Amino acid sequence: IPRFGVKTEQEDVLAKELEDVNKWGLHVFRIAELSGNRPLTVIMHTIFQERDLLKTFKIPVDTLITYLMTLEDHYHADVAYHNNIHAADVVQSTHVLLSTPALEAVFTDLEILAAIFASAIHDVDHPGVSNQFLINTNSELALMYNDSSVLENHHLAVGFKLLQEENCDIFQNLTKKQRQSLRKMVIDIVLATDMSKHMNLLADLKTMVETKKVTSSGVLLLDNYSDRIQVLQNMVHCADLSNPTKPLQLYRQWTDRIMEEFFRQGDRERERGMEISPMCDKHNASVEKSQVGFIDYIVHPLWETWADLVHPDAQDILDTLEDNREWYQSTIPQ
Amino acid sequence: TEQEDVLAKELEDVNKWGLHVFRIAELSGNRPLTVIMHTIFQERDLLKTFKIPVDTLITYLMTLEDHYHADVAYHNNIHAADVVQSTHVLLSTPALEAVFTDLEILAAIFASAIHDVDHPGVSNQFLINTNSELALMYNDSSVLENHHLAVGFKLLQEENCDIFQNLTKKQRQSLRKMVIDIVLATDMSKHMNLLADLKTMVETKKVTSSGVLLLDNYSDRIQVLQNMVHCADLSNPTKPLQLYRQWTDRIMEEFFRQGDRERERGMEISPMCDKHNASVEKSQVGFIDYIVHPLWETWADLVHPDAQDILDTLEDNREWYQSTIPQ
Amino acid sequence: IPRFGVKTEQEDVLAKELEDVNKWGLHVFRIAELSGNRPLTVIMHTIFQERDLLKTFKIPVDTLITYLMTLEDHYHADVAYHNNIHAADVVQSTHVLLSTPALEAVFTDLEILAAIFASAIHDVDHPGVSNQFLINTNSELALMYNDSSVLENHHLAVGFKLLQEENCDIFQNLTKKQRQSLRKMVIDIVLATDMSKHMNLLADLKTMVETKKVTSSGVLLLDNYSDRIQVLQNMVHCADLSNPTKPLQLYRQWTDRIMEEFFRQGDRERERGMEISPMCDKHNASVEKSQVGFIDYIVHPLWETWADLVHPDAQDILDTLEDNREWYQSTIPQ
Amino acid sequence: TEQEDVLAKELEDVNKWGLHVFRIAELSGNRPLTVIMHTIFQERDLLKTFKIPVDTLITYLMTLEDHYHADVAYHNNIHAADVVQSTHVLLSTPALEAVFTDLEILAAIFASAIHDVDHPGVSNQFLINTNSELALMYNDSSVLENHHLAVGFKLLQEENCDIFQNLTKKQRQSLRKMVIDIVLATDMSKHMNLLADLKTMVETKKVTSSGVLLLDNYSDRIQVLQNMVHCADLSNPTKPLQLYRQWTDRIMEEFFRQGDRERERGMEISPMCDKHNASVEKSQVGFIDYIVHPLWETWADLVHPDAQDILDTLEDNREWYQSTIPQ
Ligand SMILES: [O-][n+]1cccc(C[C@@H](c2ccc(OC(F)F)c(OC3CC3)c2)c2ncc(C(O)(C(F)(F)F)C(F)(F)F)s2)c1
Ligand SMILES: [O-][n+]1cccc(C[C@@H](c2ccc(OC(F)F)c(OC3CC3)c2)c2ncc(C(O)(C(F)(F)F)C(F)(F)F)s2)c1
Ligand SMILES: [O-][n+]1cccc(C[C@@H](c2ccc(OC(F)F)c(OC3CC3)c2)c2ncc(C(O)(C(F)(F)F)C(F)(F)F)s2)c1
Ligand SMILES: [O-][n+]1cccc(C[C@@H](c2ccc(OC(F)F)c(OC3CC3)c2)c2ncc(C(O)(C(F)(F)F)C(F)(F)F)s2)c1
Ligand SMILES: [Mg+2]
Ligand SMILES: [Mg+2]
Ligand SMILES: [Mg+2]
Ligand SMILES: [Mg+2]
Ligand SMILES: [Zn+2]
Ligand SMILES: [Zn+2]
Ligand SMILES: [Zn+2]
Ligand SMILES: [Zn+2]
Repeated sequence: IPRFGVKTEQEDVLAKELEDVNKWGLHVFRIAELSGNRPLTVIMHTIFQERDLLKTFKIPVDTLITYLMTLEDHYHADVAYHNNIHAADVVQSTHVLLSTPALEAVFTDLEILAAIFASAIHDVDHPGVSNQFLINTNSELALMYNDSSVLENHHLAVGFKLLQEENCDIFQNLTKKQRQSLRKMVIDIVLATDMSKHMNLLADLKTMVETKKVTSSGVLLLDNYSDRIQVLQNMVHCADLSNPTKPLQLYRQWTDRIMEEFFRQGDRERERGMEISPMCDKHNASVEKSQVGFIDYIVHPLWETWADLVHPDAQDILDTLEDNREWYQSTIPQ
Repeated sequence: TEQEDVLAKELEDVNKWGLHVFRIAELSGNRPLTVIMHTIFQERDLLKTFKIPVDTLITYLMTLEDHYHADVAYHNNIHAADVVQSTHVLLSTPALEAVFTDLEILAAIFASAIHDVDHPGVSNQFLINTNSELALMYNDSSVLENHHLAVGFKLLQEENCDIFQNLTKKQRQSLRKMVIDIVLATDMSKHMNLLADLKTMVETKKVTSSGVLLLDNYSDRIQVLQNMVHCADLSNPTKPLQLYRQWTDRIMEEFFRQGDRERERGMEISPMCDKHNASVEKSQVGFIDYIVHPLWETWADLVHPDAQDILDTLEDNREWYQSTIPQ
Repeated sequence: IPRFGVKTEQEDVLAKELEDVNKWGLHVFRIAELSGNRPLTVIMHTIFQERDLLKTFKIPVDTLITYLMTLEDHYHADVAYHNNIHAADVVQSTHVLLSTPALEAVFTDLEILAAIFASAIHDVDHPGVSNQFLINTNSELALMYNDSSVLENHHLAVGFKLLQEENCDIFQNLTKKQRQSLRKMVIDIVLATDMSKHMNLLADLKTMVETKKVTSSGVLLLDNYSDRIQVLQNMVHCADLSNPTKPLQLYRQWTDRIMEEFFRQGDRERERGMEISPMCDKHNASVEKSQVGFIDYIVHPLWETWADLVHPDAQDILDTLEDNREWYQSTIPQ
Repeated sequence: TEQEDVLAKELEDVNKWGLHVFRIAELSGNRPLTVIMHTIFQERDLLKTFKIPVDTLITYLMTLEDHYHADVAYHNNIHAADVVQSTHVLLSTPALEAVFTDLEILAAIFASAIHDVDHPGVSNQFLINTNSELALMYNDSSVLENHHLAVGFKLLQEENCDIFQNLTKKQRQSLRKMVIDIVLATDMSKHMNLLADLKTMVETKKVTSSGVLLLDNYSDRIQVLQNMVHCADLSNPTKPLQLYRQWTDRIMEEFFRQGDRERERGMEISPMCDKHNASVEKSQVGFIDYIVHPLWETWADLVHPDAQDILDTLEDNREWYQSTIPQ
């Protein structure tokens, strides 16, 4: 019943912040505070209303909100980076990428719903530790998933399982064919968020750029499921790795959070007498140098390629990335 | 190791009722369950007795502690540490000197450590009402309690975590049964009938030629251990007021958060979970009058009279809250 | 399965057999054969139609059939006794007991649905081995359910979980109120099928018969949930232990099956160097003596008490039981 | 006795392609996986090398065999015993002599033993289409294959079933990875790529000073092991005609049962699963021509001329079934 799916007297200020939902650089942390730590719920609701997804897929509003609160509730409040705010941020970022001029009218409502839903559940129930940590401790999770994309497989399973809780099935009115297509796309997208698949994804993105085709309109031509799903996988992957491309003020908050999470894993590994994972040793860390390297070897190569695919739609994003790259470089203790 | 001195000194009270469990949490860097459990195992020489390699014990303790939710106000690793330490004290009670075997002692302490592991901070009914996977798995029956048990045992399977690797098959079988029995008894839905048998036992109470309580059959020995851990789980109001108020603050925060969740979901708000219509003080007095005092009064009878100081503290605490009940 | 809209020869014969669905002693085995091993699906369907349960609870017919076949599919065809035929028999038996004159107009449609649904899923996915066998082998099932009513808890979990497969939620149209009540009653009933609960269950039944109340009609009076569910638990429990009360021809087929299942467990326990459970040693067995003891110590005491509760409705059932008891008795070799 | 000797006499062909596995199934009281595995373990001296207590091996084997479905026509304990035995023979081929370590041998054999455990007798697609809990768990990806691994590993935890209890952490970590890699490769959705990489290796075939195959990295090594088990899994058509025919009747019966289930549920009937419109003989020839022969031809190329007889038996059977095609 509430205007943003969540009760809030600061609804005025919250409403104002949400006006930037279509903009790169939304004040997601402010929205998290104003919504009473319900950024995923309010942002998803706003986006669904904005894209008219409730009517298009006959999703009852109470069901949508119940599912969103349930999903958000399963992101860990104690985890510094992989929590509901990161989830809300990836959802909103994907939302903007989907609206890029170069992709206008390219994707169907079902593909849009898939990319957005995938973004929302992509890190649900994340414990704050890597796949390797879960594997080396012989966790029940790694056992169930045979050490392959353990967390990613788990995020998907949880995201879908929650649809079964009371009044949570937001896809109850989709046909069997829509549900099967939606389910396959969502799975393909989330499994692509595993960094072990980064290089092959990027390689394929580049190949697409090299043989890039556009329709009579000025938009990208995507013929087969293979090319369509590949763009969606890279889009959500880009959103997941979009932190360095956001206004510095936001970027630095993300860096502080992921570092806090990395160090916590590092402390746990140390306690258990395990080899400390890269960048997880608070006693031997180089936050700034690590951000520069992160940009140079991962983020920039990816976004430069994405920028080429949708040229010149993402020039400003690429420019921000570079300005941010320099800032961290300039703060490296000599 | 500057603080390593404060922690060590603080731990000197591991045998005293009223340990500064919260200070220990901070000093140990939020590892009260691990530190306290380790101290007690060393103290009771449990590692040698059951040949538990030290590295295996600590790895399991950290693993168990890691599965308690840091974001939950009351049902976290601190509560777990508190219940273990309290069980440890109740075990050392005079009236039970040399009564229980080292395996029964291990069981009571182990059960205490894992009794609330992976608690989500919401009640069984909330899990049931939402059709949660946990409730579906356990058929809405002692949902969380069954889960705590399953998780506690399952974690023994992680790398270098099997602390019972050197127990015999017979020992494992007996330990497993006792633990299950003890933890399932922590379900408040078992409280009443649990208390009845505790009274009935105090009525026909018998003593050995040593002045120590006489426990024959499994049924009686397990019932005593069950109530012992149950008393430890409901020992908050018996601790010095200062610790007690911190526990009340914590449980109320947890309750209110559940109520906030129920409200935003359009669900009926659970008793005492509505922050807009609460009676914190009145609920504590009712909690003491109808549950905690009747329970501890009886335990104080069974182990008469080493628990006298505990019961007197309880009654003083009740009066204090009573005096704070709004007009 | 039909043709040109008319029944096939087999279907017609099956239909004729189902005419005895309201009678004690249905040829359930012939029905299993005639239905292509779908006794549970056909008997449940016949009963739902007969009691107008589809309209009452707005259960779409295709959803009911799909769920029934799915549920039946999860009973093990390789298990001699605890299979879909046993399930179908308990369902049909419960169905007959529900119609006893002494209980006319006593239970609500929801309570009737609960008793029948509970009967249908009460042994689903039964492995053919006892709880103790599962406990002694440290099976995953035993681990999950803490060695407590392991199989009974599993039967319920599976029965409910299957409602989540494609087009299987037969309760999709019930209100949350109806669903919570149905679920609680179903759970209470199935958990009551654990033999460990037999004695206390019988004690409470005797107690009820002592304080038994009636009305202007020879109908029983059940004031609260406690007495209503108690009667329902014992009813299904009686149905589960009704083999000895059936005509000898049927009773003997059940005895052969339970003995085969027992001996199979015994052989597995012997293979493994485990102590052979009571009556599971095919080399040291007393089939006749065991059936006599089964009747004297469990079955007769239970049905005698139930007969009292609904006197004289169960007179013929009791008489049949006693005749069968005498037959097995006279069969004991000296 | 008699049936005991007949069995022991049959087990003598354990190292030969064409073992009378069905006869062994009958003679052992439906314990083909257990007796054949144990025999092979003795034959390779695996109990000694890895210090596997015999009671633990027999207990695990019976347990694993117990988790294969007796009511499933093809994917049951007999198929598992067969794939195990076939892999055992393929491991002894001359071209591979002295190549694999004992752990890699164990991996290939263990993987073979558990590769289809708890198979329901229906395809991944059927499980996905019905929204089964299994498919939800594994995200519709290699659902059954992932499940077989999970169950095979989980069963080591039952009472006295951990046949790897004496392996070092290093051995366990390596064995686990290899087994996972091998079993996941048995998913037919990976056939094409597997055959491609195999052919590539056949073209860049690096022999050794002993004429045996040369495998540097873990990648080449596992690739051969994965393809070996895959070949074993798809070896029915290369066995003596009397065996091959029994396998065909079984897979057809399993396919038809799935088809009847799909039909009764109003689902599209899967390829070759419609008993009312089938071409058994025709389908076998197609299976040999597009998958089995292409795979074994490449394998024979890798171990040339080691599998010449196996390959010839295949072409032979192919012609038998072909001539069986009515017109
Ligand atoms: O697992 N995972 C999937 C998606 C995203 C993320 C967070 C994501 C990430 C997001 C924001 C980050 O910082 C900032 F943008 F907030 C950040 O900082 C660090 C790499 C140094 C990392 C990572 N991408 C690759 C990561 C690796 O550790 C790498 F070595 F490449 F750096 C990995 F996993 F590839 F080995 S971590 C983590
Ligand atoms: O479920 N559960 C099991 C063991 C312990 C606890 C916490 C335990 C508890 C612990 C410390 C408490 O306060 C303070 F001692 F810290 C406390 O305060 C409240 C009753 C008002 C409650 C409870 N025992 C019974 C509880 C009930 O909600 C009751 F209605 F009785 F109050 C219940 F569950 F019985 F209905 S809650 C909760
Ligand atoms: O576990 N379980 C629950 C419900 C029903 C059944 C089958 C059920 C049963 C059903 C038909 C039987 O025979 C015939 F009626 F088909 C039958 O024969 C045997 C007791 C010897 C037993 C049993 N009820 C109690 C059983 C016990 O093994 C007993 F010791 F009493 F015999 C038990 F479990 F009580 F120890 S088994 C089994
Ligand atoms: O799923 N699966 C994994 C491993 C082995 C098997 C049995 C295995 C198989 C084994 C023995 C068979 O017959 C006989 F050798 F026993 C047999 O007959 C059929 C192809 C028609 C099939 C299959 N391999 C590929 C199969 C396909 O259905 C194909 F379309 F190719 F025929 C699949 F899955 F590729 F689409 S089935 C099945
Ligand atoms: Mg992720
Ligand atoms: Mg608890
Ligand atoms: Mg049963
Ligand atoms: Mg397979
Ligand atoms: Zn992410
Ligand atoms: Zn507790
Ligand atoms: Zn039954
Ligand atoms: Zn196979």
